[PDB]
Amino acid sequence: DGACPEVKPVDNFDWSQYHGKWWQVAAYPDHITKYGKCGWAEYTPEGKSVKVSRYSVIHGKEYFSEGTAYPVGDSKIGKIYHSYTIGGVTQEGVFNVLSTDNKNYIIGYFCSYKGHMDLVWVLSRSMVLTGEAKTAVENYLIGSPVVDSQKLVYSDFSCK
Ligand SMILES: C[C@]12CC[C@H](O)C[C@H]1CC[C@@H]1[C@@H]2CC[C@]2(C)[C@@H](C3=CC(=O)OC3)CC[C@]12O
Repeated sequence: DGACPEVKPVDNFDWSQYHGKWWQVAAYPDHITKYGKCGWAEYTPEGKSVKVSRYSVIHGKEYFSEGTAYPVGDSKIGKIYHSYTIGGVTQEGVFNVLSTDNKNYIIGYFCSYKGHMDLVWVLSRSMVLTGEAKTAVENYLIGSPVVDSQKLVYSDFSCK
């Protein structure tokens, strides 16, 4: 209930950090049921874009999807376009980067608007957030105006 909040994406975004495998270590349950559990993605830079190949388990079945990602505007601001193709259907959109250390983690956020639905997912280079990345992610959630830490579900890559 309400319109989507004034999200202020980052102003320090480094695109060169996205290559190799990133694990989805946490998200909102609406995100896990719609885009899958056990989620990981391999990014492959292709000029200005990054091509995405992602694995997840959606309604008990395994899928690969594919996508392309591009920056919108000044790449430093953390507004990201992304296409998403799975089972012969393509979707596209823009999301915003809430927080990142330009090394280990990225928190992404999307909202669609008399009500609003919000989707939050957390990617990391490691299968578990430890140490540096964890303390960063927690201090962010404490001060955050739009993310409900209580609502984040953490992945257990223990999946089939
Ligand atoms: C921006 C986006 C556009 C397509 C649909 O409108 C859903 C939104 C919110 C979710 C968002 C897609 C665009 C694709 C995504 C980044 C995709 C992911 C790739 C990844 O590494 O983590 C998630 C799953 C779904 C996704 O998280």
